[PDB]
Amino acid sequence: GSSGSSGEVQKPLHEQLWYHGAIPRAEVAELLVHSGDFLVRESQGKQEYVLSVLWDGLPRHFIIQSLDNLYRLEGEGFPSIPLLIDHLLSTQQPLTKKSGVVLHRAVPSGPSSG
Repeated sequence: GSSGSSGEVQKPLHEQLWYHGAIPRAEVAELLVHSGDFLVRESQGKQEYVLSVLWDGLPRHFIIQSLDNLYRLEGEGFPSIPLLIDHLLSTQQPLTKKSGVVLHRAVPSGPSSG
């Protein structure tokens, strides 16, 4: 029974734990070990994030949401990615109708982004 709890919802994105930064697609599966491990990464120099999450022994890659000035994945949108994560993580909501991934575990990387 010895691990941290979840948290950091109301923190900025720049003080998350799962926000690794600019990482390649291969590094994902080196970091994720548990079905439910996720991180958020940046693309190949595009201002566009990707959610990278291990499900059924396969590190899925979904571009982070963006509609307006929000992020929306199942239901409504939120002003921050980390705010949306919590309302997925505590609810176990499916990331897409096409793979039924749900958030469980957050790979820590520390707060020092790049």
